[PDB]
Amino acid sequence: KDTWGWPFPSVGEGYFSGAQLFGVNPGGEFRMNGFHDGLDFGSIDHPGSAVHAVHSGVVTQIGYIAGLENYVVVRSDEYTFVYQEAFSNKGNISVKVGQQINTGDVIGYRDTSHLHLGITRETNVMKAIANSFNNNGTWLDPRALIKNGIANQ
Ligand SMILES: [Zn+2]
Repeated sequence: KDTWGWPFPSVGEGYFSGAQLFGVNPGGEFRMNGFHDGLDFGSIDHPGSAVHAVHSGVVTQIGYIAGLENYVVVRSDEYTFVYQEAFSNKGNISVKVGQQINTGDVIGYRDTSHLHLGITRETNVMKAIANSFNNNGTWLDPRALIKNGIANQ
């Protein structure tokens, strides 16, 4: 019941650079509006191969949009989770649309320099993605969410 976990559980929370953190941070000025709509887990700072689901849900979408590259969308009762940029091709994704997943289940295998994790209450993922650079409450801080979720389970 509402379990949470980190995507690379041997590292757990670990540490993030200014650029990797959610929101508007020193080091993130290179992005539009200086806003980062997710949390980046680098292969250096958060080592590991298998990307573990941070929360239970159902896989609603697997697609490709340059920038997100290959991505997986998982929807729970309250949240939409986007796992993006980790997978150099769709063959690196382990799950299929319609699949019920539990916290810790492998989404796929990261073979790029990072996973970007995005979390939103928005149900229309494309609309949320249209707000990738807008600090308007669409996207939530995954670090704070996972941390609080783990503490409260
Ligand atoms: Zn990112």
